[PDB]
Amino acid sequence: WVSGEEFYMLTRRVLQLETVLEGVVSQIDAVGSKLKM
Amino acid sequence: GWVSGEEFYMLTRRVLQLETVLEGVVSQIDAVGS
Amino acid sequence: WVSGEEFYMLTRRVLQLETVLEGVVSQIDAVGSKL
Repeated sequence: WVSGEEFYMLTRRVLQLETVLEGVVSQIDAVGSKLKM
Repeated sequence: GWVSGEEFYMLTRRVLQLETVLEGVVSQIDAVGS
Repeated sequence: WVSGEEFYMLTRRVLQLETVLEGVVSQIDAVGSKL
């Protein structure tokens, strides 16, 4: 009962979310360090 | 193959919640900078 | 069309984003608690 249109859409979305989250892990590691001052 | 549209619905929800939380953390981080 | 295995693979990718995310939340919440 599940089309390839929606499944593929969702996998693209998930992939974009992955790359965004790479950037964000970068920012949070940036912020955490240098949080000693 | 095994589809289970209800299952896909659950995953969609999960993705929406995850996007929401993500929005939230981008927020809290961006603010945290001094 | 259909999935089976493909759906599993996607769910594992989402599960991994969820976990990374939760790590980030722990972190930013700790820093937030350091005020």
